[PDB]
Amino acid sequence: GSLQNIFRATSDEVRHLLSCDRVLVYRFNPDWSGEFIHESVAQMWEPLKDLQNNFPLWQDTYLQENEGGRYRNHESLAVGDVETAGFTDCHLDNLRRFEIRAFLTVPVFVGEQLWGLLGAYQNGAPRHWQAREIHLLHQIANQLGVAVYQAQLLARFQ
Amino acid sequence: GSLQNIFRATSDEVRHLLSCDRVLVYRFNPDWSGEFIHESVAQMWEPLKDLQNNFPLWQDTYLQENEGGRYRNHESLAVGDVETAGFTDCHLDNLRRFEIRAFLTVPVFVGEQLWGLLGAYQNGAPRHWQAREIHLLHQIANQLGVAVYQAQLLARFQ
Ligand SMILES: *[C@H](C)[C@H]1/C(=C/c2[nH]c(/C=C3N=C(/C=C4\NC(=O)C(CC)=C4C)C(C)=C\3CCC(=O)O)c(CCC(=O)O)c2C)NC(=O)[C@@H]1C
Ligand SMILES: *[C@H](C)[C@H]1/C(=C/c2[nH]c(/C=C3N=C(/C=C4\NC(=O)C(CC)=C4C)C(C)=C\3CCC(=O)O)c(CCC(=O)O)c2C)NC(=O)[C@@H]1C
Repeated sequence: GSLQNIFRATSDEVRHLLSCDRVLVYRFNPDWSGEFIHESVAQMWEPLKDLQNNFPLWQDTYLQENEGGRYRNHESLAVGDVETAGFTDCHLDNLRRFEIRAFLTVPVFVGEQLWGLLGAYQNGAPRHWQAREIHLLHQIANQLGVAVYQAQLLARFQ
Repeated sequence: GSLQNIFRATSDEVRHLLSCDRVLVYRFNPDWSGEFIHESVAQMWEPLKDLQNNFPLWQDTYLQENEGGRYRNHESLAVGDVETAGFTDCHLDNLRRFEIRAFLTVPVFVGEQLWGLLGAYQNGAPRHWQAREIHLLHQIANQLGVAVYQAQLLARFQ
């Protein structure tokens, strides 16, 4: 619950600061598949989280094959319009499925590890992401990873 | 000053908890030489820090050649009596110079990086370091590294 509070605080903060439509926290599994573990979403949009607090699966073969991809280097990806990005069909279909028109996705490092990703999404319109927003999100994610690691340090020692 | 407060808090905490004679924070330079940047020492012992707040040089060729040595793996070294440890003369002479009879030295990780070391020292007598003290110091150091990284995140972004 203490972790969910941290995810909720960060995700709502992002959504508030960037005035995006949806924020997602995605956590990598050991095999580099991953799970959504938090969503902040404006009420006008169908939420990804169902009433059991389950999420849908995004089975991203590319992240998994590349063991986190660019995010291993602490890089982000900002895409203003998914429909003009030249993506592979299976990837675009998931973007469409999750009502992602434009996204800014940054890595979450927990100590030395690429623990997950933090995504900010625009749902109804493309969005030209500014350099400052990319830099800000990256900082928010670093802060989130520190919060996560701090919580782990306290939760499991004494 | 905000960093010195963190070093002072941690170092005094260690010295208090382990009832050792001296605690040192050592920070690695880019070339894996290093500098002492804080000491907590019981009043009975000559301090390493002079009145200018300068420290003496410990020019450890082995740490430097091995780019941090065992500490890169997050390992510690606990030595109960330096005089029976089989050390190389140049290393033993520095131990003697700094009035180190027994030491417990752990790595300080700042995010993904081996930033430095945290050392607890007994000055006047050997000391059998217990597994629990090794495990505790390791945790204190992880916490210190998190504090350091958090301070860096806040100091240099906005
Ligand atoms: C095809 C069978 C499947 C597929 C392929 C695929 N993915 C990518 C690139 C990425 N996939 C993602 C994943 C996410 N973005 C997010 O916002 C979230 C939630 C936080 C996830 C899980 C990301 C970020 C990228 C860019 C990665 C990078 O290192 O640059 C590719 C490469 C680009 C392309 O489309 O050609 C491919 C082929 N993804 C699926 O979902 C399919 C089922
Ligand atoms: C010889 C010219 C010089 C030298 C050699 C040397 N050092 C080591 C091993 C270590 N040196 C240290 C350093 C410290 N211990 C501390 O508590 C602090 C302050 C925080 C420092 C800087 C450490 C921890 C080790 C163990 C490292 C590891 O990876 O295990 C060796 C190897 C062991 C040996 O003595 O044979 C050698 C040869 N050190 C000097 O100071 C000389 C000038």
